Amino acid sequence: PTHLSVDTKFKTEGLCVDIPGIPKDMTYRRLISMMGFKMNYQVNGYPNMFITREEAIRHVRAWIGFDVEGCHGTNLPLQLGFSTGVNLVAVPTPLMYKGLPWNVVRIKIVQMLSDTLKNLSDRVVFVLWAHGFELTSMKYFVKIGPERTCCLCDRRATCFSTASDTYACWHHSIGFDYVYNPFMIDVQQWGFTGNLQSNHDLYCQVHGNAHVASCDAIMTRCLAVHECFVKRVDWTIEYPIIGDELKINAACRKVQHMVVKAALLADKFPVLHDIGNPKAIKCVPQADVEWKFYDAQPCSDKAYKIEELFYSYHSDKFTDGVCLFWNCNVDRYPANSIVCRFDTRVLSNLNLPGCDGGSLYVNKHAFHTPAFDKSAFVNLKQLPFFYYSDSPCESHGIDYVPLKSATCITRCNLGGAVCRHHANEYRLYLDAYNMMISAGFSLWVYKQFDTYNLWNTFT
Ligand SMILES: O=C(CCCc1ccccc1)N1CCOCC1
Ligand SMILES: [Zn+2]
Ligand SMILES: [Zn+2]
Ligand SMILES: [Zn+2]
Repeated sequence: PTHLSVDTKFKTEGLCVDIPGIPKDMTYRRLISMMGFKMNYQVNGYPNMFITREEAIRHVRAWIGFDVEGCHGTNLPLQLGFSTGVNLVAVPTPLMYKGLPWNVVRIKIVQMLSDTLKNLSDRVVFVLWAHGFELTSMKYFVKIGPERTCCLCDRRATCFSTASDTYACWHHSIGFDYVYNPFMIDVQQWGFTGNLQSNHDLYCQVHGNAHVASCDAIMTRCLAVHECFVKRVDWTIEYPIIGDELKINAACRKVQHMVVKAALLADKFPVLHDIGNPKAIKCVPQADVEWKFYDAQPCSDKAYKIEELFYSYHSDKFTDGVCLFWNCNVDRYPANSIVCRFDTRVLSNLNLPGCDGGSLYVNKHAFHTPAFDKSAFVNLKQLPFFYYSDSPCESHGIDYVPLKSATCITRCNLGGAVCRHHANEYRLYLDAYNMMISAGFSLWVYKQFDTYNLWNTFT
């Protein structure tokens, strides 16, 4: 049981208004044939156009919500909506484009999917709330066959060109006109009572229904994301490396050791309350402090209420010392805290749009993160950049331009001139810090944090 069997049953109740008289008994095999596609008993890596929920979760980077609304069905013009906000109108002869034939519409579909997916995935997954028109319209822009490779590279083929009879991935498909071997999943097959808007609005207030095809496409992918990543969580599923993942994660570990070590030197807290990761390690292992851990998994729905995490009767007094919340998203942080909060609004290849203002952050694992709220940090301030080192000024073993910086907190800078070792280390740390901030993470600290207090750790 790897793929979705074509002999599985497809509930056709949701299809009978666009398609009256549809057989209640339907299989994927028969539905595909009804859609105008000939699978021709092909044992070449594309066993089914439709996929399982497990396969869709593993390929979430490829999800594109798709909806078709019949404006006037052979004689009538269709509105093609995608979760990218695009609305295309096809004639048979929230970006709303005017009526054009299928030969030009398919050119736009390939360009749009390619520009959206080239840096995220090796495929497309049309996430549907199937009523009929979207499945019947697929023959006008989709071609199927064996699994292929690109005409210009080793990546799998996702596009086809009738002009040249060639195949291409999302990176090399300029001027291609057909979507090749796409995937799809119908959310209605999951078992819902009622229409799309009623199920969507149960969990999300950020997406509305302007009554265009793209609005339903968005609500569809959002409802799919809530079901697969908000209400259900699976942090065991690994995801491929598609960007700066390894650099971002290494930067996060360097920043955390730096920021926490400096707070313990500047304010010498006797106890640190580490709230978050049940698998956490002491990020400053040589520190004197009483390190106490508290387990809390990443909240995917709503941010943790500080009352439920702390109270109900540990040192008991979280007011003693400092509380470290490294990616532990709470509604309002206590004033004595060190905090790393992921900003869900950040635009990147790792951050996919989520449910109720939240986002799906995919870095090794998929983490649905609640909406970034600036009010969570009223008792704290933004942590400013600084680099601190108490290592000896020894070069050992790139070239050099003298470093002049007020934020290089070192004995050499105290003494008047940054040594080459600390200048290399400072610039490497500044790069790691910038990496992490640009990845979307934000750093917050208690209002009394002052880097001026670190100069006296050199006596
Ligand atoms: O980057 C991460 C994972 C950090 C690791 C972790 C944090 C808290 C509990 C268990 C594990 N996230 C994205 C932002 O929201 C929070 C989770
Ligand atoms: Zn290619
Ligand atoms: Zn939504
Ligand atoms: Zn030095």
